[PDB]
Amino acid sequence: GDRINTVRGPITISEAGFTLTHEHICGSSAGFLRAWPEFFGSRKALAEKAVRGLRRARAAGVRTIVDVSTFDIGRDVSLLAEVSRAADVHIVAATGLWFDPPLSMRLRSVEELTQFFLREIQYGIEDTGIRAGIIKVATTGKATPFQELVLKAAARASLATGVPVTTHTAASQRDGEQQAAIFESEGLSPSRVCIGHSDDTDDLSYLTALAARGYLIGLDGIPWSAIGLEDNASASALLGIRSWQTRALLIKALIDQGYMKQILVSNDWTFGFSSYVTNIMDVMDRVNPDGMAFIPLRVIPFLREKGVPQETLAGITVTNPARFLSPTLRA
Amino acid sequence: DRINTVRGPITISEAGFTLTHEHICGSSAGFLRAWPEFFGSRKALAEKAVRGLRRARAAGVRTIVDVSTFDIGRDVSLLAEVSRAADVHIVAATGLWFDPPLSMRLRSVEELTQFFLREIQYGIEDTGIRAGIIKVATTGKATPFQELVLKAAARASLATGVPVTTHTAASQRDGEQQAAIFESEGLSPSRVCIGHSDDTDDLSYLTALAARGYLIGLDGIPWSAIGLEDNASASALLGIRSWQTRALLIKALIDQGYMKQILVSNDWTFGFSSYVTNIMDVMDRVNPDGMAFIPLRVIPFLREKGVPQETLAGITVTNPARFLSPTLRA
Ligand SMILES: CCOP(=O)(Cc1ccc(C)cc1)OCC
Ligand SMILES: CCOP(=O)(Cc1ccc(C)cc1)OCC
Ligand SMILES: CC(C)OP(C)(=O)OC(C)C
Ligand SMILES: CC(C)OP(C)(=O)OC(C)C
Ligand SMILES: [Zn+2]
Ligand SMILES: [Zn+2]
Ligand SMILES: [Zn+2]
Ligand SMILES: [Zn+2]
Repeated sequence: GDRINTVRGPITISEAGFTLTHEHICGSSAGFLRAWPEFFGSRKALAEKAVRGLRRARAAGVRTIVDVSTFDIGRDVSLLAEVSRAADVHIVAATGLWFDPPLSMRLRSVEELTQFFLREIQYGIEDTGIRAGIIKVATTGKATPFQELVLKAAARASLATGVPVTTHTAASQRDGEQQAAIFESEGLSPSRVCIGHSDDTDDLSYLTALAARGYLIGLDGIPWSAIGLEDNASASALLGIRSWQTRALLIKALIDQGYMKQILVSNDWTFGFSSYVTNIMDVMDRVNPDGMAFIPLRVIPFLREKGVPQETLAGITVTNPARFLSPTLRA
Repeated sequence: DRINTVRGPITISEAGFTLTHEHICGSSAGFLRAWPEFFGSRKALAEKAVRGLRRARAAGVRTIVDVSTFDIGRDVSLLAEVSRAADVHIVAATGLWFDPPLSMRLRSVEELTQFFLREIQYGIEDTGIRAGIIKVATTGKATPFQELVLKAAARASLATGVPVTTHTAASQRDGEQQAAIFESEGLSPSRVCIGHSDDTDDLSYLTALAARGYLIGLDGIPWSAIGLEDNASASALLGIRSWQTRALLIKALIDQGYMKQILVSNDWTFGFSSYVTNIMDVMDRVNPDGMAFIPLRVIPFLREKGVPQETLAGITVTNPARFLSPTLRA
């Protein structure tokens, strides 16, 4: 509750500083990176790409990033540790399950999944001794039975460890509502959960409803936009057609209603991406050359130029993250 | 002339008694490294594997083909380690089964071709261990992805000479569509083994494929839920046909003159996480002999039913060697 686990070890709350709460070094699949490294050029190249990108964010002031890649996202902790050490940026690793779990998981029970999540947070990931500092879960519209189980196990592990929960939603379908439901049914405090991909909807009504209950709202895909790239059906399907300004304004909307303490902002960027069409990255890097630095460089000043006081900006990027990430046990 | 094993190349003559469809562990990609305790421990699994392989060895088995693909959680390093301890040759595989992740499902036929060749020519992961066979699958009518897979499989095979082995839903006659696709890519049937064939009682479906030149895989002989019907999961997986019935299919094809087209295995495993928890315990109760089941029980049974030893020797020694030998097209 005093220290936060990173792939380099524990750090104190003050050490975290400017923190990006939903990012990825690589978006892939379990075992993929070890089996076919050439799909990304080479492991060495994915790594140099990541270090450069991370150095750039650090220059703009980023000190910590939370890589929310789960086992099924193809998380490679060794990879995380190596770029973390090289770029000198702290990286928080995750446990949980995304939406592409293999058979060996789909068949597990809630109790077995609970153990698995606990193993990762308390014992370490694989045989590295590296501990996860966050649990990631997801739904794609109406939850599946399996998904239901996932949410429950995430809640149990969190209750037992004090580590927070972060989710992937289909904002459009108001997933957040169903997720809150399950978590509360487990006794988990909304203050330990972040409902992500929220900037993906314009429904301010949905957002404040959640904000109002004590949840954290993740506005994490700021730079995601296929505007001008309407040519590409695939890019458009992923990126959406709302501009980044539209997304950034939600941030101001929430502040305005008085929810500055429940806002978490991120880019949801990546340096590699195998779980999608081939060459989607190329397209992405074209739309956002700034990568992870996009927030500090572009969103921050923009929000400033619109009436938001710097100090408020500092609380959303430093203060909220710290409070969220510190392991906290229920009274 | 030389077959690729997890310990290196071997000459055809060293293969000897070969079991063509087995598994050291039946899991998922990354699973064993992430949650070894699910199996007791990695060390425990390994030790179990070494034991049962030494027993099979005792009985005469010299080589085993582990048909575990990437998505089956194949761990080449585990394989090498137990091959070394037991002193049994193990042949590894490339290909895809029916649980591919997004990263795989989204690739093109050309991409898939590359991955399979990589595993066969360059090696598995970073180990340098080369695959000696390609495993594919269908579970009834092929999906479009599955179609691509079968195509890339056929292509990798043509370029390398390495045989192809498949999983099928025998009862749905999957073999027929697989052949159609394979033939369309130019692949010769003699390079292909249509697996799980013992899962059907339809002799006509089997003789037709044999006639065309395919190898028939009669590989789940010991799989039977007979007396375990109180267990639905178990029964769903093992079936309720007895081991004798499966074995007889072997005699049935010999009798039709296709002994040269027959391949026999157990489809056994020492670890199994892609199923209900505790299935292994059920399985080990059903077949204490493990992989030695073939030699200790099927051979003697067949001999007793009138099959000449020598014929038996052709099936377990000669057929595999021919199948396994990397064969290029004319
Ligand atoms: C064997 C995996 O460890 P374990 O069962 C018990 C365990 C937890 C933490 C440490 C430091 C050692 C051992 O993990 C807890 C869920
Ligand atoms: C995986 C990178 O190697 P490669 O492109 C070419 C390659 C094949 C074999 C050997 C021994 C070295 C290199 O793999 C074959 C498709
Ligand atoms: C793959 C897409 C469709 O979903 P997402 C945005 O959670 O992917 C992660 C890996 C960024
Ligand atoms: C339902 C699945 C588990 O069938 P199968 C027989 O191909 O599994 C292998 C890994 C033994
Ligand atoms: Zn997501
Ligand atoms: Zn993400
Ligand atoms: Zn099979
Ligand atoms: Zn099998």
